[PDB]
Amino acid sequence: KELSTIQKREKLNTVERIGSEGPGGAYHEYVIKSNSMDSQGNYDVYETIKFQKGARKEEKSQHGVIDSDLLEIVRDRLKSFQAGPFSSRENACALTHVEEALMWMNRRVEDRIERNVL
Amino acid sequence: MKELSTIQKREKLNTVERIGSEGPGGAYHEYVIKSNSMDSQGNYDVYETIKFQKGARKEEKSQHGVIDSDLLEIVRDRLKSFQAGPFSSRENACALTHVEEALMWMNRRVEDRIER
Repeated sequence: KELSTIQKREKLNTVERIGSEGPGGAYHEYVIKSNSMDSQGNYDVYETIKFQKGARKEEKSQHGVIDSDLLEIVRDRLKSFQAGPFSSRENACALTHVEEALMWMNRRVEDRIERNVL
Repeated sequence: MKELSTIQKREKLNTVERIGSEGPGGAYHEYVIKSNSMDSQGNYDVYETIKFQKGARKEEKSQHGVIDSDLLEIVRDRLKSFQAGPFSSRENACALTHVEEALMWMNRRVEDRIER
């Protein structure tokens, strides 16, 4: 259930899926946890991320984040890094790719909105 | 304003907001994802805080948390599942490739630091 990541060496955290497959075959809960233990033996980092699973207006749905929410956080951090003294060509390419991913994901949302008004 | 200007403008489910101050590099290290909807008592349907690693993991004074590639790996895995199921689309195939190339560019900064 643990993710095989692009980065292979000196990973601060691991990522794993929680639960089963839901709508579209996707997992809707993830855990980011550290590979480091503190003095007591607990995780230095343990963070859960629950995704929206169904329409927000339906009270029976699981309410949570969506994927563009996560990319927008990373987009904002890469923009702050690129405007600061630590800017680099690597993070400029990563920023451009993150934004083009965000733009592709918004295509279906906008098309669906245009269909619903008509 | 702490609220983010996102690529999506209409029918946004959640608002993303910067928490705290700028730190290393001028970047914020804590974010809140909160719903644009509430119950009758004023409670947010969604209120998720995301803390980023600030400072070396080996230092006890540092803020321990997630890193950016962790969040992209989650989105990467989601898009891979969606692309294997009934919601597969050319749009998500393009978004997936862009997400993985962003991840590869970030890893290049890491592998270069390992060498140096």
